[PDB]
Amino acid sequence: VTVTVNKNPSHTVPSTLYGLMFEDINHSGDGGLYAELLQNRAFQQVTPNTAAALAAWHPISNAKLAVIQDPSPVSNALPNSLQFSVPSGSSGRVGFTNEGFWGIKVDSTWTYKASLFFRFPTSSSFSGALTVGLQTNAGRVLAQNSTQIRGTTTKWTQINLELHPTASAPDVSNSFFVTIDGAAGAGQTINFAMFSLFPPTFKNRPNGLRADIAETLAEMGPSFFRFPGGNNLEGQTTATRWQWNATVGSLLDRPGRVGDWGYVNTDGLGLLEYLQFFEDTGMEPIMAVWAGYSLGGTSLAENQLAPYIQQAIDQINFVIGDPAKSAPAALRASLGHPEPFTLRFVEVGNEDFFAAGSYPYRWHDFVTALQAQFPQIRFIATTNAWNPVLSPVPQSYDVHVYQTPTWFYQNAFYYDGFQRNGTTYFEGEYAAISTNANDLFGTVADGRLAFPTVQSATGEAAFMTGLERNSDIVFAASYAPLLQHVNSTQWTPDLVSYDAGSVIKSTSFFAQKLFALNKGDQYLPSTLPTNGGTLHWSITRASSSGKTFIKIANAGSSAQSLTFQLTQFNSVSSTGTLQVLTGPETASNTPEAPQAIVPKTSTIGTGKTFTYNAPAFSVSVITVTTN
Ligand SMILES: *[C@@H]1O[C@H](CO)[C@@H](O[C@@H]2O[C@H](CO)[C@@H](O[C@@H]3O[C@H](CO[C@H]4O[C@H](CO)[C@@H](O)[C@H](O[C@H]5O[C@H](CO)[C@@H](O)[C@H](O)[C@@H]5O)[C@@H]4O)[C@@H](O)[C@H](O[C@H]4O[C@H](CO)[C@@H](O)[C@H](O)[C@@H]4O)[C@@H]3O)[C@H](O)[C@H]2NC(C)=O)[C@H](O)[C@H]1NC(C)=O
Ligand SMILES: *[C@@H]1O[C@H](CO)[C@@H](O[C@@H]2O[C@H](CO)[C@@H](O[C@@H]3O[C@H](CO)[C@@H](O)[C@H](O[C@H]4O[C@H](CO)[C@@H](O)[C@H](O)[C@@H]4O[C@H]4O[C@H](CO)[C@@H](O)[C@H](O)[C@@H]4O)[C@@H]3O)[C@H](O)[C@H]2NC(C)=O)[C@H](O)[C@H]1NC(C)=O
Ligand SMILES: *[C@@H]1O[C@H](CO)[C@@H](O[C@@H]2O[C@H](CO)[C@@H](O)[C@H](O)[C@H]2NC(C)=O)[C@H](O)[C@H]1NC(C)=O
Ligand SMILES: *[C@@H]1O[C@H](CO)[C@@H](O[C@@H]2O[C@H](CO)[C@@H](O)[C@H](O)[C@H]2NC(C)=O)[C@H](O)[C@H]1NC(C)=O
Repeated sequence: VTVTVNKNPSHTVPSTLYGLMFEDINHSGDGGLYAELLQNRAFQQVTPNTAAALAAWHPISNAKLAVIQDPSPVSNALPNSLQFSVPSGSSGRVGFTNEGFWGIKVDSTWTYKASLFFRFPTSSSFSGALTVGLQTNAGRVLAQNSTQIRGTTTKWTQINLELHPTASAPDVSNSFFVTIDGAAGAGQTINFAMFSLFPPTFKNRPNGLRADIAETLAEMGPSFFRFPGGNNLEGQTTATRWQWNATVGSLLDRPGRVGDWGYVNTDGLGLLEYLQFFEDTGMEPIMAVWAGYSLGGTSLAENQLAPYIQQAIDQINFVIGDPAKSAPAALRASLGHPEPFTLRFVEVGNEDFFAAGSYPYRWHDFVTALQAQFPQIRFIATTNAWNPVLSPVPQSYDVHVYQTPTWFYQNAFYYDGFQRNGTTYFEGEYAAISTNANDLFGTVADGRLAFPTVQSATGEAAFMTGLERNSDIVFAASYAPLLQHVNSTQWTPDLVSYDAGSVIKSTSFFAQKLFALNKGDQYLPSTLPTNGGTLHWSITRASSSGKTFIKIANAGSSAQSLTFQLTQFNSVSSTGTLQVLTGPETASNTPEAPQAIVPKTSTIGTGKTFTYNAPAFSVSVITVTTN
């Protein structure tokens, strides 16, 4: 096919076109991006005196363990404690382990920070060392540190000890441990609370993020980060919704919450940790506020909304307000960040198309209040576009789609026929999830993708060429979900996967990275792809340099050739770069073969006329200079 490139751009490509979508799903927060290594670290939101309350914790030797509603808790936000007892007649190390989130990576080049709170509930004559450390799951110590404690310590007391492993471990089958000498400790009971173990963090931020995952997200070149959900914003009930203020301040004051994916969230990954990560990566937020609906189907009545509207104002003031003018902004300053963070976009709810009978009044009352407080913020509606009809008129809508790979190439013209009437569109969740059009949310045996494939990435890439062509009205787009702990999965496929030690970059991750890192600020019209065809492209240009990015998706099973005609330009470079992602249709990166499918980069001859043979199932980027 001949592709003629117009020398005259038609529109500016928004800085926000490509970004990330985050909620805590598949242990993407706790167990994932958040660097904490201990699972169930503070017994949050579990029932005392049950096996489930002891999840992740195990005795060493003859230790007796129980999670209690402490009569004197470390904080009222953390009402549960681990009650540890050593039987009479004991000797040798006695204590307990935490298995982590399906393991702990033990690396000799890392310093770890361990901490805990303890008290003796009944004063005793105990005198001895409290040892903390890392061990193999077979019981051999890889790192330890200790401090002397006394049974007269009846007040809650924090222990802080660094760890330096004697060796990296051969695998991630390791645990954190706490022990005392069982002879010195025979007959003792100690209450513990608020444990923590951190590795080094991204940008050395206190309470920060896991380095390999954070670096992988930054590798993609995202411009925005949509958070904190997604379904995990909503709660099952009003009482279980995400609340910003429960996520800020000391970990001693963060109660945690049951999220929407079967597990407790610590809320250690809280609003300030999110915002610091944005600052550290150059991303800007698309921040959601809770909007009076939760996933059990209850909408708050209109006459109940006012306190929740104020909570959303408070959330936004934490991000951007002048510290002198509100308590939430003063709080941000008190926590070390007096400057406002960037915030241009706020999303009102999540997927309110499921609660469209109430969204008109919820949207009206939230946005009337929030826009008057923040005239400069753009508010994004979450119902289906234009049905129901909202007041005030939304400036933006968030569109979500989960579909087959084929649907994505077939629907690359989704936005071409939309009106240009001032509305912009955020494709806030999309992914090709299954080959079974009639059971998209089913099992792997019925066509669900366990991991992205070449097929799914290439169909997505064809749809993304349409997002980019239509970027006069499409301002932002993010794949979902972003992250997956391969040992605790609630949804597939996911963009980036990991276990306790390593990261897997999917086929779809490479398509996202190829699009985001090779994106100009000018859109150059070209011959249109066939509407419904397998072969699609989009051309952009960097105004400052003339770097010109030709992105090509062949989402079908046969090779196709393209003859590029750039004769309208004054000059085109004699060489260009080529980046190609391709492989078998159903190939994936997996924990067993994590680099099965990776892009290949080369240099090729170009000029005002050149030809490219696009392999079956490929995503390609050709970069030339034009003027
Ligand atoms: C920018 O441009 C867009 C596109 O033109 C404008 O979008 C239109 O907005 C109006 C509201 O302002 C929508 O009107 C409502 O239409 C429904 C009937 O919907 C059905 O028929 C429509 C054709 O008339 C059709 O477009 C619809 O298709 C959509 O939904 C289906 C799936 O549902 C989907 O398959 C399509 O892809 C579309 O997503 C649909 O089949 C009607 O019932 C409404 O009437 C109620 O509301 C009015 C006003 O309050 C009231 O007077 C009535 O009494 C009644 O209570 C209403 O007329 C129209 O659907 C939108 N079109 C599309 C294509 O989305 C948009 O308004 C522009 N914005 C700006 C800022 O100018
Ligand atoms: C995150 O922030 C949200 C707000 O955005 C917090 O949620 C709000 O929490 C408050 C406090 O729980 C709550 O206000 C109460 O509503 C109660 C239920 O209606 C009222 O009974 C209660 O009034 C009593 O307490 C006030 C002090 O809080 C008094 O000043 C008032 O006179 C009442 O006093 C009676 O009761 C108290 C015991 O509560 C007793 O000591 C007195 O002697 C007297 O008998 C409050 O007004 C809001 O309704 C919540 N709002 C929303 C939107 O959820 C949330 O708790 C924060 N999370 C964290 C972790 O801090
Ligand atoms: C045991 O933990 C303590 C406390 O973290 C470690 O001491 C710190 O060591 C660092 C590195 O030298 C110093 O910068 C701090 O000033 C020390 N703090 C205190 C309170 O002493 C100690 O190194 C650890 N020991 C082992 C064997 O890991
Ligand atoms: C976490 O998931 C990983 C990846 O699936 C598991 O490791 C695989 O385990 C199977 C069965 O033991 C082996 O046949 C594979 O070769 C393993 N793959 C890799 C890449 O190591 C791991 O066992 C899981 N961890 C837990 C604790 O369940």
